[PDB]
Amino acid sequence: DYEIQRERIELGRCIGEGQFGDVHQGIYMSNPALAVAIKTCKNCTSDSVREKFLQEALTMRQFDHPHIVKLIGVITENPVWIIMELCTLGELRSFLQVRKYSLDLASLILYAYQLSTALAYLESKRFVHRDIAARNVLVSSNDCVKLGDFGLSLPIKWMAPESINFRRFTSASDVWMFGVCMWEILMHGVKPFQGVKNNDVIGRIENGERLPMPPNCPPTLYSLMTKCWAYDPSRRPRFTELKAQLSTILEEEKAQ
Ligand SMILES: CN(c1ncccc1CNc1ccnc(Nc2ccc3c(c2)CC(=O)N3)n1)S(C)(=O)=O
Repeated sequence: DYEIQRERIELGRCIGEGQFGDVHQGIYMSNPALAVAIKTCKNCTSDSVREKFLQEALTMRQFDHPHIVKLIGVITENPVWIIMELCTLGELRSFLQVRKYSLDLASLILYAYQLSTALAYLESKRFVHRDIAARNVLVSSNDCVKLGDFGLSLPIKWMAPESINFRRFTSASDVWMFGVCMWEILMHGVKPFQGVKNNDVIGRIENGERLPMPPNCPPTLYSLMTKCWAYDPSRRPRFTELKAQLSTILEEEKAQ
């Protein structure tokens, strides 16, 4: 029973604007009072809007992983809300931009590794995400990030060529996106292909061009990104190998 009684929720501060409405921080008093994120939905009086909004809760219900945000519950009477576990430090991109000169390279590699464990878990369940990007990752603590959006908010600059050309989204296309996400992390939250028009990305990729090696990115990590960006989907690694390779890279950086 994921249905939460509204009297147990104490709506707090607005922390952002989601695709469906404002997102707030709050308190859920079950177990002692716990920190929660509350997604709201401006137009959920409409059944069509409500179904799309609440699909993220139906999807998240299925998962249990240390690096995937937990669904606490839903309130399906107007105003409709989705209650999730709060990642108190917020969005990964802003976190990386603000903490750029204080975070060590070991921390950036650790974030890529933790995301790879969540994605290996989703791969083990045959779940295809379709929207892997640093904008969908949240920060729980200085040493913990979580995949935090399954709403499906066109992200051309992150998409695998087969996704752009044929609308095909598979486990291999998620690996291409994860490569872009790793580039974003190592770039301290800079977006891929800044200044380039969406319809021109396609052409550069076809021409064999890829995102350049971020400054101070270990060459082993960049080589791993280039493997995620094989044009042929069948040539991209799976998450079991990405996770193992990232663990080695992380330990090599920790040793210095
Ligand atoms: C930012 N938003 C998001 N972006 C990406 C993914 C998910 C969310 C909102 N959902 C969740 C779920 C769990 N924890 C948090 N934590 C949090 C998110 C912002 C912030 C603080 C915590 C503290 C703060 O200042 N900002 N948010 S958004 C654009 O509004 O949908």
